[PDB]
Amino acid sequence: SSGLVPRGSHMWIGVISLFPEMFKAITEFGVTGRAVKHNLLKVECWNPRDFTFDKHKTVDDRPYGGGPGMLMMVQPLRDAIHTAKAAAGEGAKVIYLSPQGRKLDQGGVTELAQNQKLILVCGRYEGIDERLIQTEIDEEWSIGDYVLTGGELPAMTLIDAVARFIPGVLGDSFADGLLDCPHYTRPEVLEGLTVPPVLMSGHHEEIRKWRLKQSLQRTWLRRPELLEGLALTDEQRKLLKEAQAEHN
Amino acid sequence: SSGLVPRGSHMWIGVISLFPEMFKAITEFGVTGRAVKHNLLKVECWNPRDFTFDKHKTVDDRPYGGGPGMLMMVQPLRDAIHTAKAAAGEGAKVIYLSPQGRKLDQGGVTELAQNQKLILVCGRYEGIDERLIQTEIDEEWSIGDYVLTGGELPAMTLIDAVARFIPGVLGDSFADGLLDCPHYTRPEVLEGLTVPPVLMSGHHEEIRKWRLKQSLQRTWLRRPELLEGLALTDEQRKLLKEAQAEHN
Ligand SMILES: NCc1ccc(Cn2ccc3cc(C(N)=O)cnc32)cc1
Ligand SMILES: NCc1ccc(Cn2ccc3cc(C(N)=O)cnc32)cc1
Repeated sequence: SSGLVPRGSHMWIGVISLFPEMFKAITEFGVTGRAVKHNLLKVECWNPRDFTFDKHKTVDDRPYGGGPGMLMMVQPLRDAIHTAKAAAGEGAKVIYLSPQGRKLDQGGVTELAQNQKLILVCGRYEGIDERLIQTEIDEEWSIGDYVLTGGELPAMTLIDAVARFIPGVLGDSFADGLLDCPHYTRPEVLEGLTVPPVLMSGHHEEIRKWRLKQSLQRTWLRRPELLEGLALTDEQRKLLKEAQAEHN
Repeated sequence: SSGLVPRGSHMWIGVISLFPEMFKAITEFGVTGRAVKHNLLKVECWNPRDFTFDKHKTVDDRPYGGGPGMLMMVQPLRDAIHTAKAAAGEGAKVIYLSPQGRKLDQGGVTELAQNQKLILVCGRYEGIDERLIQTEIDEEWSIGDYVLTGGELPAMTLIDAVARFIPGVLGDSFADGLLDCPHYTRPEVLEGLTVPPVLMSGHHEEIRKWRLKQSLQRTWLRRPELLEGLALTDEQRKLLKEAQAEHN
């Protein structure tokens, strides 16, 4: 592999999925597409269908104890995992995406971004055998408290979020642990609604302060619990107090 | 439109995205692919690139007040939105995906699933003008407290999660508000690890109770805060107490 782009901190991400072609949504488009093309980011997929030996290529199996749903068939999933780890070498941490996992947040994205090598195991049906979690999975993660039709979109979300921490991928994110300020672009006036004059002012320091005050007001009004995790700066305590006083 | 599949509660979801081909990950594969093919689910995309008039088809614009990033250019995004609403008719609620939004959870998925018609607006760059949120967006939602390279994966996650609530899409999800029990499938013994005998027992009622006890133990050990939102049943208080006593 070759090219001119500093790829010092490049990431390799293996994927186990019955729907590998879904990952085209991240590998062929936009910033993540650029990361793949410039060898900042490598996503390599294995399909458990390819690790079957029966005529029909069965990748699901019946739960012990009855139930409504299927699970991922152990042998083809176990084999796909073992092939991904052999390709990867020492180091590669294996992640199972599931709703039973550690809740992903940006802090967790930056821990996950320290790994040079991830293997993301995508579950379909009602999930995978507990013994494979025990013996093959380093960490279980959720992207959030909702149920989806498989692990692919969780895995794609994880990939995109860690890719942003790869130096060179971007061309800030929960700046200061707060929600973002309002943004404006052209035109000056839109449906009789105008851009805050301060943003037209040219004064970078009065603009820094307006954005920070707005972030604090917006975190306060919508996600108060996010303030509780922060030791606010003296400036931040002052702008928050002010925004609260202009509310009342 | 035609076919034999009861589509009583069918959903129509408009999408505004500069990368419409990303939505192929949900419309051409698996359960969501089946929903689209059987007319349970319709995803229709508009690209703001198509609503440009300049030679180069500019879809980004400079923030007022300076900054590192671009925003979505207002005119082509505003026009794409207005075309999606005209196609949709009365009713269609417009959603902006962003980290500043209401946090998605399964409860929120079932509120969102009541709409027969959604329009999902996907932001790229540092986001969209505040005046369009004011005048075009009914609701702002986050899939979680992490920053991504655009709204597409959030929008795809939202679509997949609401699709599951469309009668006929599936072939339970935070059953009882708890994490899932362990599952097992073949083989009986795997790396010297065996399936809980109870799951082999045939006794449906002793199995119901083991799964529920395990859900409560697993919610307790990993997501205690999820218990606080619940009024547990008498049976649930009893199985939780027992699991806590077998821990200590
Ligand atoms: N038996 C219950 C059941 C669990 C999981 C699924 C699908 N699914 C797979 C991986 C994953 C992650 C998430 C998330 N929140 O990360 C959600 N759904 C997921 C379906 C049924
Ligand atoms: N200026 C800050 C900034 C905000 C948003 C993005 C990308 N992005 C668009 C929509 C969206 C939803 C989420 C989520 N959590 O739903 C995350 N990122 C998203 C990039 C920078």
